[PDB]
Amino acid sequence: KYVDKIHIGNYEIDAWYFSPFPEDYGKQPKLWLCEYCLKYMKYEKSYRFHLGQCQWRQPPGKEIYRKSNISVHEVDGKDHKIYCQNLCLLAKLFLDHKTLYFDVEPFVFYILTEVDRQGAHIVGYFSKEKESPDGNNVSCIMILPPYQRRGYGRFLIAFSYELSKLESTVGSPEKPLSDLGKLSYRSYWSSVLLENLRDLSIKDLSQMTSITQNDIISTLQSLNMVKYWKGQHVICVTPKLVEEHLKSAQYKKPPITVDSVCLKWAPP
Ligand SMILES: CCOc1cc(C)c(F)c(C(=O)NNS(=O)(=O)c2ccc3ccccc3c2)c1
Ligand code: NA
Ligand SMILES: [Zn+2]
Repeated sequence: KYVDKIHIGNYEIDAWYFSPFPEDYGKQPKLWLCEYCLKYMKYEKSYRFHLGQCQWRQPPGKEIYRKSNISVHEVDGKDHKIYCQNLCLLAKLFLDHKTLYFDVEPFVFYILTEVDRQGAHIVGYFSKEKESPDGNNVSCIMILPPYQRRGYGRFLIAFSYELSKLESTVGSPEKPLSDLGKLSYRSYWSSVLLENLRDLSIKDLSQMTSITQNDIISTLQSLNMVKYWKGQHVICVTPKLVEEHLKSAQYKKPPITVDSVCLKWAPP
């Protein structure tokens, strides 16, 4: 018997996938998680006692982004091992393709929280290899189900590319993506490229956005905005066609924007 339901914060959430919590935790009807320190517990009574004792009201690590009540904490897997392992166990309940939960030292974790009077409430995260040979600027990215399709995933994707810009590099998420992640990345790439084309070579868009040339090219192909000439992809778009694409409803929702001015981060 696996964990099939969690209580975290004020949410009850059904599991989507197997996550390797210890056997005696999976057997329980529900797993109870402290939303601040991510300790998982077997019983409502141990949960209620913990909530009166726990002094955490936000993730550990350094707050590298704060604008209004939106916050991002950077958490080193080597500095906060247990927390990052519990985060990976939580994430695995909603990610099919995540395979690493306990060897968290090679990773840095970026925790998105929404803050109110009581504390900073976890929304989602992405992990990232301290050293990525493959040029991946995201390893795994997960938004908890009650926050999905509400702009938080768009914020986290945009945030991962802001880090890449500061690192003077391009990057791409590690594959395979979840289905929602796949849809979200394609819409993000489209929105960014169309906006830049409205206001360039493929190499130019790559340096401006930190999106890889491959991801630009596949996105421009899906939009039918590229020609091919003697082995080279070439941007082929009229300023009117760009506007028409931005009209589509899928870009109508107002984003939670990443304000470069509020990002407190120096590249390693
Ligand atoms: C278990 C998987 O967890 C995830 C993972 C990722 C990467 C997600 F993005 C999400 C999510 O919740 N996506 N929906 S979104 O944030 O509203 C959104 C995202 C991109 C947009 C681009 C352009 C215009 C609007 C957009 C809205 C959930
Ligand atoms: Na649910
Ligand atoms: Zn706690």
